[PDB]
Amino acid sequence: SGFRKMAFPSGKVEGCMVQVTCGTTTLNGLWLDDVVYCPRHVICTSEDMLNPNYEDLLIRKSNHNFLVQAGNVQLRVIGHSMQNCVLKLKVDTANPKTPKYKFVRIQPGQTFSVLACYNGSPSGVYQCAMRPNFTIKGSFLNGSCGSVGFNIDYDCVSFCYMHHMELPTGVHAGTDLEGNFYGPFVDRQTAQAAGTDTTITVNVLAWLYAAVINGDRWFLNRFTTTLNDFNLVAMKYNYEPLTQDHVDILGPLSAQTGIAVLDMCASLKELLQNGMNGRTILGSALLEDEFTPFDVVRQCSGVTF
Amino acid sequence: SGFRKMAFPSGKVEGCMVQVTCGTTTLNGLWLDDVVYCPRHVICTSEDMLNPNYEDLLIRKSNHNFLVQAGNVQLRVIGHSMQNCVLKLKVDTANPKTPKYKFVRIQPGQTFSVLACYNGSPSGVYQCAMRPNFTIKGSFLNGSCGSVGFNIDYDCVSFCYMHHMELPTGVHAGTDLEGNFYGPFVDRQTAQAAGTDTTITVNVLAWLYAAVINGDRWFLNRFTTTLNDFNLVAMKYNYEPLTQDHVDILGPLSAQTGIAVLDMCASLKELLQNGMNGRTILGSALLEDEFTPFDVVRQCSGVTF
Ligand SMILES: CNC(=O)CN1C(=O)c2ccc(Cl)cc2[C@H](C(=O)Nc2cncc3cc(S(C)(=O)=O)ccc23)[C@H]1C
Ligand SMILES: CNC(=O)CN1C(=O)c2ccc(Cl)cc2[C@H](C(=O)Nc2cncc3cc(S(C)(=O)=O)ccc23)[C@H]1C
Ligand SMILES: [Cl-]
Repeated sequence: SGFRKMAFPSGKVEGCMVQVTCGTTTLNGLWLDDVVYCPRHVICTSEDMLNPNYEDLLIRKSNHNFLVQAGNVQLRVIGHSMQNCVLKLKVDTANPKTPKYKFVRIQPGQTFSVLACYNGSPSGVYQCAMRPNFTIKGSFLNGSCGSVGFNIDYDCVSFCYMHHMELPTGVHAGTDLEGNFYGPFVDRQTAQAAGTDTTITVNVLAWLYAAVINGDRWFLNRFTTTLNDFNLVAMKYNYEPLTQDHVDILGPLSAQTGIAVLDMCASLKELLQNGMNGRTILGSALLEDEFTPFDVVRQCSGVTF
Repeated sequence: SGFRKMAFPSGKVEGCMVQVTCGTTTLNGLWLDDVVYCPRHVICTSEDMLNPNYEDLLIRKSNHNFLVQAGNVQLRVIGHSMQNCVLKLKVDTANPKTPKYKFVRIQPGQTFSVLACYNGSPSGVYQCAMRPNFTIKGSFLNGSCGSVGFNIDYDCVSFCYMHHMELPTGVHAGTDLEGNFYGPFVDRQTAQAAGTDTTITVNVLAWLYAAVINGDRWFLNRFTTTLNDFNLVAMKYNYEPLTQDHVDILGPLSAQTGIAVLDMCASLKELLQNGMNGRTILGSALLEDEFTPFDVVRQCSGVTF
């Protein structure tokens, strides 16, 4: 019993974190096999950040301009290349702690663990979700760039995020491990803002199924809804539209609890109208949207209470 | 910016988790040097759990009755002894991944990271606090016994909790690594219940300082109060008494924000007496009490391990 925002064990990722320095700039790098991956803005000074010409800044660099430190050992850089907004530093030593891994690009609503790092040294681990506006609500200070997001389903590490920046509202933006940003963001210190965010409807529904699995049914009702009527109401509360794909994805949780997806949708409609009236759901007074259908199945028992 | 329930990086602990099996019972063990630590109820059958005589159950066992598995390698047990509610299995191999460590007993209100394990294999990491009633609000299924709680200071892992059981309300109970239970609990399947819980006042105040650091000040007011007047207010809402020690501990956060502790107490008095009035603090509609003053400072400073 119980339900917590749970992160994956971070050990396989801690063994890959290194420190990357280029002149006066220091950030984190991910060391996999004989390559260190890091944000390309490590080659920028504070002046360069407004309109950097990365191709022109990079051509002026040699391998010895990059200092890579793995623990207390200096790694030797023997090559460098840029791929989108990521810098790839070829080093002379393959990481003996390289786990089994893949690079995956996630969609909004998907969750992942973040290993926050400073100076190549891990400080903490927390669970996150890619928001519908492609930002993440992380906890990051200066020096955290290069920190990564990941999932570890089975023994394989799927790296999905590399941290690049913090926006004026305090939320975070970054890229996949191929250097493609999530969202319409650029690695420039220019006027950038997160678009209006929305609630991840399929995740709130999944978390309502988790509450039912843990023995809480006070929020259920005798009503149902059509998918379109649910969306017409939900969007009035800034909730993302629920698609037929989301309904299919909720199938297993619907069968485990005996509650049809459109029946749980009616309960969500009523919760939005009434609030909780002094009650909580899984220890929360708000409707939680950072647990996916897959996360609930992963954490909860297969036997409903 | 940002504020998340953050756990310590779990790598140093993952390298110590093993599977312990005695007959038909399987749970997790902590392998440090040449000793495996696990709950003593691993020697019990379902019938024994009702009224076990552990010294008598243990005397009937030999070393080969215990199967210890570290990954896919079987460890050989060469000795066994009991210390309170923990079983200590002497093995023929010292753990080469043994980190620098200490066994520490924590007080209610203190937080720690939990590495949830099943069959000696880590599945997740989350943060929680030792409640004033000595239970923890964890997330644990069958097979999780032997999972451990810990903190990290530099390179030293301080093990503070070993998981033993789930109470009927879904909350959890366990021991320190010396086998002494936290709370008035016993390791048998008898009528046991969590006592009435209270809110950790010093932690709520710390989290209010974290909200101010992150730019949220709506709850601030011109008023102040005394420790004596605020403690009458705290007693009425099932909040733990605030002591002069708690006030001294909040000193650094008070100086960083410019808000006196009794001044922040006047804000909490008003939040308790009137609620949030539709507003949230750090994305929560409830007053959060599972962040200590030290957790707030560590997360708002970037301390690494
Ligand atoms: C908030 N940003 C800044 O003050 C300046 N700034 C940028 O705007 C920027 C733009 C594009 C890129 Cl690719 C990189 C950056 C950097 C950036 O955003 N780095 C950070 C990342 N994560 C977390 C942070 C947190 C902080 S804070 C405000 O908590 O001290 C401060 C910088 C943090 C720097 C140069
Ligand atoms: C809820 N437990 C039970 O029904 C029976 N029960 C005990 O009462 C007990 C008493 C003293 C000790 Cl030292 C040990 C236990 C065990 C225990 O509590 N083990 C578990 C630990 N953590 C989490 C769990 C979660 C579950 S569940 C409800 O998710 O299936 C099921 C057992 C979980 C077992 C035998
Ligand atoms: Cl995805």
